[PDB]
Amino acid sequence: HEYDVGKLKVEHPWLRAPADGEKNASFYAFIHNNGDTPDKLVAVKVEKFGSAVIHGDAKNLALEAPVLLPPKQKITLAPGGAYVALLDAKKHLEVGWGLEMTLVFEKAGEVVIDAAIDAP
Ligand SMILES: [Cu+2]
Repeated sequence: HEYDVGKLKVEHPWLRAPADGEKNASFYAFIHNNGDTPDKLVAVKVEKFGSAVIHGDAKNLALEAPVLLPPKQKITLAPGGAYVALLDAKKHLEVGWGLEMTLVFEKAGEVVIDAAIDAP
């Protein structure tokens, strides 16, 4: 599944459900900038988590930094690379359901998505 906003496409947003005992999750997606002007993923809003921290600099995965989206390029958020940390889960996440999230882009603005929840 995929979502479009402006000239951006967010393809198969997904995450691995927290392991039993853990309250944190890692959010992943394949983001395309199909436009001629740059953009940035600057925030993520999720009701089921206390906060969301964008780790968009693949060279330094401990830094809180937006995901830069240069024109005409595909940026992948994936395990072992850039990702969004979802911190302080409020209820248990059901594998097979979606996690409803709002992505906030600097120029293209907000888009409401459903992330596919995988087993731990
Ligand atoms: Cu999908």
